[PDB]
Amino acid sequence: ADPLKVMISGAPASGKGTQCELIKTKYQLAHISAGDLLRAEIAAGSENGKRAKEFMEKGQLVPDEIVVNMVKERLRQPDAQENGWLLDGYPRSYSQAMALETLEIRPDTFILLDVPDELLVERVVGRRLDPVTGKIYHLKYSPPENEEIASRLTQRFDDTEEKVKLRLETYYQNIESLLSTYENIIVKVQGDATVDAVFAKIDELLGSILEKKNEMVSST
Amino acid sequence: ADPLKVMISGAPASGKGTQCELIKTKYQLAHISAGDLLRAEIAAGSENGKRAKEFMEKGQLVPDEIVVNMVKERLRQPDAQENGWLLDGYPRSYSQAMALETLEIRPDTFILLDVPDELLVERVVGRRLDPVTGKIYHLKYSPPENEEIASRLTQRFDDTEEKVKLRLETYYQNIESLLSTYENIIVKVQGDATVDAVFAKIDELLGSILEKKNEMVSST
Ligand SMILES: Nc1ncnc2c1ncn2[C@@H]1O[C@H](COP(=O)(O)OP(=O)(O)OP(=O)(O)OP(=O)(O)OP(=O)(O)OC[C@H]2O[C@@H](n3cnc4c(N)ncnc43)[C@H](O)[C@@H]2O)[C@@H](O)[C@H]1O
Ligand SMILES: Nc1ncnc2c1ncn2[C@@H]1O[C@H](COP(=O)(O)OP(=O)(O)OP(=O)(O)OP(=O)(O)OP(=O)(O)OC[C@H]2O[C@@H](n3cnc4c(N)ncnc43)[C@H](O)[C@@H]2O)[C@@H](O)[C@H]1O
Repeated sequence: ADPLKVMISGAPASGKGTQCELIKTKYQLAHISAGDLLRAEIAAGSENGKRAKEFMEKGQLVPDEIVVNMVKERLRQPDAQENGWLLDGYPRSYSQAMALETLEIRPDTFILLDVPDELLVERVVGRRLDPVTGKIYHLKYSPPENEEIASRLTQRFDDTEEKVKLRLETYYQNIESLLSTYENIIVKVQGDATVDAVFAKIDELLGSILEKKNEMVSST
Repeated sequence: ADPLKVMISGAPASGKGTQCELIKTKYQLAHISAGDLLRAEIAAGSENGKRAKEFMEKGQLVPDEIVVNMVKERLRQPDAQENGWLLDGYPRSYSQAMALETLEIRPDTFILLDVPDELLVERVVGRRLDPVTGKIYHLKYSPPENEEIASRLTQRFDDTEEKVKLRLETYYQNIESLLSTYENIIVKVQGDATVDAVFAKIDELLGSILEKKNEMVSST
């Protein structure tokens, strides 16, 4: 509808979660995230959680019945319809993408983070997470702000160096169908650069899209 | 009582979980484990779990009301009283140790794993865990048996290189009171050696203790 609606995706450890924080904090959008929702169910320890976890341990995609409608109902909440939605890690397969088209849910732009596979490994092996806040960190690039935060940092069960090669396969194998799907409003953004350097680009993009929509609104 | 009852402890990543598997499988004892029980409650996602986790994230000791009786009731089960019990990671403080003495619960021997702090770090940074089985692994020493097991290995949220220094403090600071407590039947076992090399020692120890107890049984 008229509120801004974005959709982001990319290979694992490219900067999806990191960028979304910046976008969210400024634009005030409702940040949805297929990855986080999955982990939340696991955290709660439900049957869906202990089911989903299995696929995530082998680097597999969690089956549609869990994901598709879990996302569905999050979009039904008011904030997403009034302020705007920001998808993250969805869709990830033809069927998933198609599910949304049948409900007339199409974004304004599709941002893909392009990162060379050679980089990824070291990005993930140093990634940390502060549970009390939710802020992403990295021991070298973007380290903790020398606070007690350093003592409360943790890591995901699936950030094993060798897991990466596996999660890469599932990735590019499926994105071929995605690009095909009416998502051709794809804006490829180079990820091999400063966290600030990348954001600036995504900001400028969203900024102009606001002008476009607003121009028609001001039909004089 | 007459069934064998052991109690093991040591600094983090010394080999407590690893050895217990060998002991358990051979001697047929009921293996209790304060660490595992805590993680199980978190896995289940209860109020106790989300409470306990906090302390475990900063490398703190979980408060007595959660631990003390959680262990209490596990010892009440039949198998522990009929076959024998094998404590692991308990007690860890004066109060905890004392709780057991008030119920006439005393072990046969107290095995302490002596490992030089200089080693520990690399032991923990390469530790993996197969969820489907519960077998401990390490990427270099005792690697996975070249099976699909390699694809389903995970890691704990608290195996951060820098966390180690913290968990070391809490450790030796409290063991001073433990040694003091009537636990002087301490058998120090050098941990800087092959997994088989260490086990052999623990086996021979338990083996003789069986002879001792059995001798009196055969009062001729
Ligand atoms: N739709 C769906 N269908 C089915 N199953 C689904 C599903 N969605 C999820 N799942 C499943 O759930 C599992 C987990 O998925 P998910 O948790 O979504 O993981 P992922 O997609 O693999 O991605 P990450 O979250 O690891 O990476 P990121 O790109 O967001 O990186 P970040 O910004 O943190 O950054 C990573 C690191 O790089 C850093 N960093 C960021 N930008 C830069 C930069 N420019 N330079 C240097 N460092 C940087 C950070 O500090 C950090 O250290 C999957 O395995 C799958 O099973
Ligand atoms: N009573 C209590 N009161 C309050 N709070 C409590 C509590 N009990 C627990 N908690 C809390 O819960 C948290 C977690 O505690 P807990 O989970 O109990 O952890 P821990 O005591 O720090 O010990 P680990 O399980 O890490 O080590 P381990 O010595 O068993 O090592 P392993 O044999 O796997 O081996 C480690 C690695 O070394 C390997 N390895 C084994 N032997 C050798 C060898 N000889 N040579 C080479 N590699 C070896 C393995 O392959 C593996 O890679 C604590 O932080 C605390 O908050």
